[PDB]
Amino acid sequence: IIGGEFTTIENQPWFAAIYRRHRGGSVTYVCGGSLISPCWVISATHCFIDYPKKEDYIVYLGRSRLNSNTQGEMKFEVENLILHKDYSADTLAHHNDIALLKIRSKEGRCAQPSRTIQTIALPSMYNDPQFGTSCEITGFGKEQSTDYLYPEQLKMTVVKLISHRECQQPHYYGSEVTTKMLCAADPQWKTDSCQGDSGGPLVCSLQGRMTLTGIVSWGRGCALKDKPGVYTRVSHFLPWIRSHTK
Ligand SMILES: NCc1ccc(Br)cc1
Repeated sequence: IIGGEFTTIENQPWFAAIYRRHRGGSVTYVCGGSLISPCWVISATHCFIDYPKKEDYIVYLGRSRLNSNTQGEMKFEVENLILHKDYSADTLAHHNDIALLKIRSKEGRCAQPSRTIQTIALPSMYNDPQFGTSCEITGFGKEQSTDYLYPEQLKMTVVKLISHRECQQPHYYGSEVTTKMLCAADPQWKTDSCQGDSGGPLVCSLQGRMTLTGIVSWGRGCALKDKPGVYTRVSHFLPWIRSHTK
Protein backbone atom coordinates (compact mmCIF):
# COMPACT_ATOMS: atom_id res chain seq x y z
CA ILE A 1 0.00 0.00 0.00
CA ILE A 2 1.43 3.31 -1.17
CA GLY A 3 0.46 6.07 1.28
CA GLY A 4 -2.49 5.30 3.50
CA GLU A 5 -2.04 4.25 7.09
CA PHE A 6 -0.90 1.43 9.32
CA THR A 7 -3.58 -0.73 10.78
CA THR A 8 -4.07 -3.94 12.69
CA ILE A 9 -6.14 -6.99 11.86
CA GLU A 10 -9.06 -5.75 14.04
CA ASN A 11 -9.77 -3.21 11.30
CA GLN A 12 -9.87 -5.85 8.54
CA PRO A 13 -10.55 -9.15 10.31
CA TRP A 14 -11.31 -11.06 7.07
CA PHE A 15 -7.81 -10.37 5.77
CA ALA A 16 -5.79 -13.53 5.09
CA ALA A 17 -2.00 -13.55 4.85
CA ILE A 18 -0.80 -16.23 2.40
CA TYR A 19 2.77 -17.63 2.39
CA ARG A 20 4.71 -20.28 0.49
CA ARG A 21 7.23 -22.83 1.72
CA HIS A 22 10.25 -23.31 -0.49
CA ARG A 23 12.32 -26.54 -0.90
CA GLY A 24 14.87 -25.89 1.84
CA GLY A 25 12.05 -24.76 4.07
CA SER A 26 12.21 -20.95 3.71
CA VAL A 27 8.76 -19.36 4.02
CA THR A 28 7.97 -16.21 2.02
CA TYR A 29 4.87 -13.98 1.72
CA VAL A 30 2.81 -14.47 -1.44
CA CYS A 31 -0.42 -12.47 -1.39
CA GLY A 32 -3.43 -11.35 0.56
CA GLY A 33 -6.87 -12.90 0.56
CA SER A 34 -10.28 -12.51 2.20
CA LEU A 35 -12.22 -14.91 4.38
CA ILE A 36 -15.66 -15.29 2.73
CA SER A 37 -16.79 -18.23 4.87
CA PRO A 38 -15.15 -20.20 7.65
CA CYS A 39 -13.48 -22.68 5.24
CA TRP A 40 -12.95 -20.41 2.21
CA VAL A 41 -10.47 -17.66 1.44
CA ILE A 42 -10.77 -15.81 -1.87
CA SER A 43 -7.72 -14.38 -3.60
CA ALA A 44 -6.22 -13.91 -7.10
CA THR A 45 -5.15 -16.77 -9.43
CA HIS A 46 -2.00 -14.90 -10.51
CA CYS A 47 -0.65 -15.28 -6.97
CA PHE A 48 -0.51 -19.08 -7.42
CA ILE A 49 -0.41 -19.92 -11.13
CA ASP A 50 3.40 -20.51 -11.18
CA TYR A 51 3.32 -22.75 -8.07
CA PRO A 52 -0.14 -24.39 -8.22
CA LYS A 53 0.63 -27.17 -5.68
CA LYS A 54 -1.60 -26.64 -2.62
CA GLU A 55 0.82 -28.33 -0.19
CA ASP A 56 3.34 -25.46 -0.54
CA TYR A 57 1.03 -22.82 1.02
CA ILE A 58 0.36 -21.55 4.53
CA VAL A 59 -2.60 -19.25 5.29
CA TYR A 60 -2.89 -17.10 8.42
CA LEU A 61 -5.95 -15.36 9.78
CA GLY A 62 -5.83 -12.82 12.59
CA ARG A 63 -2.34 -11.69 11.62
CA SER A 64 -1.30 -7.96 11.68
CA ARG A 65 2.44 -8.47 11.20
CA LEU A 66 4.36 -9.98 8.29
CA ASN A 67 7.23 -11.84 9.95
CA SER A 68 6.13 -12.21 13.54
CA ASN A 69 3.16 -13.90 15.17
CA THR A 70 0.16 -11.83 16.19
CA GLN A 71 -1.48 -12.90 19.42
CA GLY A 72 -4.61 -14.94 18.59
CA GLU A 73 -3.67 -15.78 14.99
CA MET A 74 -4.71 -19.04 13.30
CA LYS A 75 -2.55 -21.03 10.86
CA PHE A 76 -4.00 -23.18 8.07
CA GLU A 77 -2.97 -25.57 5.38
CA VAL A 78 -4.59 -25.39 2.01
CA GLU A 79 -6.87 -28.29 1.39
CA ASN A 80 -7.98 -27.18 -2.09
CA LEU A 81 -6.31 -24.51 -4.23
CA ILE A 82 -8.84 -23.64 -6.95
CA LEU A 83 -7.61 -21.45 -9.79
CA HIS A 84 -9.92 -20.01 -12.44
CA LYS A 85 -9.64 -22.20 -15.58
CA ASP A 86 -10.23 -19.19 -17.86
CA TYR A 87 -7.40 -17.18 -16.27
CA SER A 88 -5.21 -15.37 -18.77
CA ALA A 89 -2.43 -12.83 -18.56
CA ASP A 90 -1.25 -10.58 -21.36
CA THR A 91 1.70 -8.20 -20.69
CA LEU A 92 -0.44 -6.11 -18.28
CA ALA A 93 -4.07 -7.31 -17.60
CA HIS A 94 -4.97 -10.39 -15.73
CA HIS A 95 -8.34 -11.83 -16.69
CA ASN A 96 -10.48 -13.99 -14.45
CA ASP A 97 -7.98 -13.26 -11.71
CA ILE A 98 -9.74 -15.03 -8.90
CA ALA A 99 -8.84 -18.06 -6.76
CA LEU A 100 -10.34 -19.98 -3.87
CA LEU A 101 -8.38 -21.57 -1.04
CA LYS A 102 -10.19 -24.09 1.11
CA ILE A 103 -8.40 -23.81 4.44
CA ARG A 104 -7.93 -26.43 7.11
CA SER A 105 -5.79 -26.43 10.26
CA LYS A 106 -3.48 -29.21 11.52
CA GLU A 107 -6.41 -30.15 13.83
CA GLY A 108 -8.78 -30.35 10.82
CA ARG A 109 -10.76 -27.14 11.48
CA CYS A 110 -11.84 -24.12 9.47
CA ALA A 111 -11.68 -20.49 10.70
CA GLN A 112 -13.10 -19.78 14.18
CA PRO A 113 -14.51 -16.22 14.31
CA SER A 114 -13.01 -13.93 16.99
CA ARG A 115 -12.17 -10.25 17.55
CA THR A 116 -9.39 -10.67 14.94
CA ILE A 117 -11.02 -13.27 12.57
CA GLN A 118 -14.34 -12.57 10.76
CA THR A 119 -15.87 -13.08 7.29
CA ILE A 120 -16.67 -10.42 4.67
CA ALA A 121 -19.94 -10.36 2.70
CA LEU A 122 -19.93 -10.96 -1.06
CA PRO A 123 -21.83 -8.42 -3.17
CA SER A 124 -25.16 -9.14 -4.84
CA MET A 125 -24.81 -9.92 -8.52
CA TYR A 126 -23.88 -6.91 -10.72
CA ASN A 127 -24.43 -4.64 -7.67
CA ASP A 128 -21.47 -2.31 -7.29
CA PRO A 129 -21.24 1.22 -5.91
CA GLN A 130 -21.46 4.25 -8.22
CA PHE A 131 -18.25 5.73 -9.63
CA GLY A 132 -16.65 8.17 -7.21
CA THR A 133 -17.49 6.00 -4.19
CA SER A 134 -14.69 5.73 -1.61
CA CYS A 135 -13.62 2.14 -0.83
CA GLU A 136 -10.76 0.68 1.23
CA ILE A 137 -7.90 -1.65 0.33
CA THR A 138 -5.66 -3.63 2.70
CA GLY A 139 -2.31 -5.41 2.44
CA PHE A 140 1.32 -6.05 3.24
CA GLY A 141 2.52 -4.82 -0.17
CA LYS A 142 5.18 -2.26 -0.87
CA GLU A 143 4.92 1.21 0.63
CA GLN A 144 6.88 2.71 -2.28
CA SER A 145 7.36 1.30 -5.78
CA THR A 146 11.13 1.51 -5.33
CA ASP A 147 11.14 -0.38 -2.00
CA TYR A 148 12.73 -3.80 -1.74
CA LEU A 149 11.19 -4.66 1.65
CA TYR A 150 7.55 -5.12 2.47
CA PRO A 151 6.15 -3.41 5.58
CA GLU A 152 6.13 -5.48 8.75
CA GLN A 153 2.80 -3.94 9.80
CA LEU A 154 -0.45 -4.26 7.86
CA LYS A 155 -1.64 -1.18 5.96
CA MET A 156 -4.87 0.20 4.52
CA THR A 157 -5.89 3.11 2.36
CA VAL A 158 -8.90 4.62 0.60
CA VAL A 159 -9.39 4.76 -3.17
CA LYS A 160 -12.32 5.96 -5.29
CA LEU A 161 -14.06 3.84 -7.91
CA ILE A 162 -13.60 4.89 -11.53
CA SER A 163 -16.14 4.23 -14.31
CA HIS A 164 -15.48 1.66 -17.03
CA ARG A 165 -15.57 4.55 -19.56
CA GLU A 166 -12.84 6.58 -17.83
CA CYS A 167 -10.66 3.52 -17.26
CA GLN A 168 -10.96 2.31 -20.84
CA GLN A 169 -9.56 5.49 -22.26
CA PRO A 170 -6.41 4.71 -24.14
CA HIS A 171 -4.32 6.91 -21.85
CA TYR A 172 -5.54 4.85 -18.92
CA TYR A 173 -5.75 1.16 -19.91
CA GLY A 174 -7.69 1.05 -23.21
CA SER A 175 -9.28 -2.33 -23.96
CA GLU A 176 -7.13 -4.02 -21.26
CA VAL A 177 -9.91 -3.27 -18.73
CA THR A 178 -13.09 -5.33 -19.16
CA THR A 179 -16.52 -5.18 -17.50
CA LYS A 180 -15.32 -8.01 -15.15
CA MET A 181 -12.77 -5.57 -13.70
CA LEU A 182 -13.06 -2.43 -11.59
CA CYS A 183 -10.65 0.47 -11.54
CA ALA A 184 -9.99 2.56 -8.44
CA ALA A 185 -7.58 5.38 -7.62
CA ASP A 186 -6.91 8.44 -5.52
CA PRO A 187 -7.88 11.82 -7.06
CA GLN A 188 -4.25 13.00 -6.54
CA TRP A 189 -2.85 9.51 -7.47
CA LYS A 190 -1.02 9.61 -4.12
CA THR A 191 -2.18 6.30 -2.64
CA ASP A 192 -2.74 2.87 -4.24
CA SER A 193 -2.18 -0.86 -4.07
CA CYS A 194 1.25 -2.12 -5.01
CA GLN A 195 3.37 -5.28 -5.37
CA GLY A 196 2.47 -7.68 -2.58
CA ASP A 197 -1.08 -6.37 -2.20
CA SER A 198 -2.44 -8.78 -4.85
CA GLY A 199 -5.27 -11.03 -3.79
CA GLY A 200 -6.35 -8.70 -0.98
CA PRO A 201 -9.70 -6.98 -0.47
CA LEU A 202 -11.29 -3.88 -1.97
CA VAL A 203 -14.14 -3.26 0.47
CA CYS A 204 -17.01 -0.84 -0.09
CA SER A 205 -20.13 -0.08 1.97
CA LEU A 206 -23.22 -1.01 -0.04
CA GLN A 207 -26.64 -0.57 1.63
CA GLY A 208 -24.77 -0.09 4.95
CA ARG A 209 -22.97 -3.46 4.59
CA MET A 210 -19.18 -3.88 4.24
CA THR A 211 -18.81 -5.76 0.95
CA LEU A 212 -15.99 -7.47 -0.96
CA THR A 213 -16.39 -5.42 -4.12
CA GLY A 214 -12.94 -6.24 -5.52
CA ILE A 215 -9.82 -8.32 -5.30
CA VAL A 216 -6.48 -6.58 -5.91
CA SER A 217 -5.40 -7.84 -9.37
CA TRP A 218 -3.14 -5.64 -11.52
CA GLY A 219 -1.92 -2.21 -12.49
CA ARG A 220 0.77 -0.38 -14.35
CA GLY A 221 3.10 0.58 -11.51
CA CYS A 222 1.64 2.11 -8.32
CA ALA A 223 0.24 5.53 -7.45
CA LEU A 224 0.97 6.73 -11.01
CA LYS A 225 -1.08 9.35 -12.82
CA ASP A 226 -3.69 7.82 -15.18
CA LYS A 227 -2.85 4.27 -14.04
CA PRO A 228 -5.48 3.15 -11.54
CA GLY A 229 -5.33 -0.02 -9.55
CA VAL A 230 -7.39 -2.76 -11.21
CA TYR A 231 -9.50 -5.18 -9.26
CA THR A 232 -11.40 -8.33 -10.09
CA ARG A 233 -15.05 -7.37 -10.06
CA VAL A 234 -16.40 -9.84 -7.56
CA SER A 235 -20.06 -9.16 -8.39
CA HIS A 236 -19.48 -10.62 -11.91
CA PHE A 237 -18.05 -13.94 -10.53
CA LEU A 238 -20.79 -15.09 -8.23
CA PRO A 239 -21.72 -18.16 -10.37
CA TRP A 240 -18.07 -19.31 -10.38
CA ILE A 241 -17.75 -18.77 -6.63
CA ARG A 242 -21.08 -20.58 -6.06
CA SER A 243 -20.13 -23.55 -8.29
CA HIS A 244 -16.73 -24.08 -6.54
CA THR A 245 -17.75 -23.60 -2.86
CA LYS A 246 -20.49 -26.33 -2.79
N1 LIG B 1 1.35 -6.16 -8.86
C1 LIG B 1 0.02 -6.12 -8.24
C2 LIG B 1 -0.50 -4.70 -8.24
C3 LIG B 1 -1.86 -4.46 -8.44
C4 LIG B 1 -2.34 -3.16 -8.44
C5 LIG B 1 -1.46 -2.09 -8.24
BR1 LIG B 1 -2.12 -0.32 -8.24
C6 LIG B 1 -0.11 -2.34 -8.04
C7 LIG B 1 0.37 -3.64 -8.04
